[PDB]
Amino acid sequence: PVYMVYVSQDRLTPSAKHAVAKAITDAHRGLTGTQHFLAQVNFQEQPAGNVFLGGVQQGGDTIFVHGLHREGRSADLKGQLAQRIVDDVSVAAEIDRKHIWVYFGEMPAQQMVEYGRF
Amino acid sequence: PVYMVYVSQDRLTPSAKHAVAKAITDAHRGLTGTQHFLAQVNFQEQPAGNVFLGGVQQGGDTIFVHGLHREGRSADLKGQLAQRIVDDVSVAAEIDRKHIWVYFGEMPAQQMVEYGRF
Amino acid sequence: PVYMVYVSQDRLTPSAKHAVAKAITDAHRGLTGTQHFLAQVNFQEQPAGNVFLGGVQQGGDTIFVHGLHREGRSADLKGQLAQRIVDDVSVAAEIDRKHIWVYFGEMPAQQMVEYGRF
Repeated sequence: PVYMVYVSQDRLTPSAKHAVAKAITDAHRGLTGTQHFLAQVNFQEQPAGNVFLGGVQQGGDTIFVHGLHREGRSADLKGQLAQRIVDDVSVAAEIDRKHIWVYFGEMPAQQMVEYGRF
Repeated sequence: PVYMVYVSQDRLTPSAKHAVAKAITDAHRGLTGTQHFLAQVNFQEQPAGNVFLGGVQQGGDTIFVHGLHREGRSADLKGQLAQRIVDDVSVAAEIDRKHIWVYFGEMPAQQMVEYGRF
Repeated sequence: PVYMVYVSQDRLTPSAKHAVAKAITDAHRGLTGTQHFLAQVNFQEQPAGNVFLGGVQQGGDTIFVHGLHREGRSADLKGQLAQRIVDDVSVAAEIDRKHIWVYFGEMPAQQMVEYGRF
């Protein structure tokens, strides 16, 4: 899978980025059984002030995780995975989980290429 | 919902970013009935020259809005919402709406976490 | 369609960005029959060190192509298109295709606006 993680510049130090990537990657392996190296976490940083909630400009605390997954998992499993990402990123980023948004999009495996192969 | 708004650096001043966020957020509330604070607008800025149309490098005017929505709305309603975003962002960004692209992706509610809850 | 291309800053020169955009755009026209000017390629650059694979921080070689398409094409056609993007971006970016990931998401045409029209 690919987890696009949208954060404000300077909110996550390199150590914190590694910790957040580990939290997400461990949650995905542990709950779905997929191998480690298949989980990409891709941080997309923007300057603070680019996030609006209800039209109101925010500081730099929002973390939006957009997970791009293969179709075929149960709703219960996807909910457990989203909840684990919230809990574990809250620990890893030392952040109130009110700041964490997680959306999963799914795709047929036949239109997903990882490491240059299907 | 989350609206990822892809723009070129310097095309939108902070005032214009606030106006565009307000246009999108107001359109989403008004047409779907969802509450204000649930609408995130997340601006993703890149240097001018990173956008190609038909292989041709563009200036800094393209605005691509990628809305990430819960499934369950009618095609007519989604079309009205997309059209309103085009019209209202055209006003808010003082931009020819030939420059505005809007795509909506949808997801089951059970795999969407906002503010740390489902 | 819109192809969001996630790369590390400095991996692609402007010439290489043009070559990669041409590879993707030509593959989409040639295989699907859509017109040239309808294909947007939008490069999203981030500093090297923002990509993790299996929790391990990478250099600047990963290229993730997220294609946003209209629904309605066959699985075989989508697979041929993904494979062509891998091959042709490998040539255009002078890069081992082990570094190239390609995911396609699809949407009803009625919720896709390009150039300010449906």
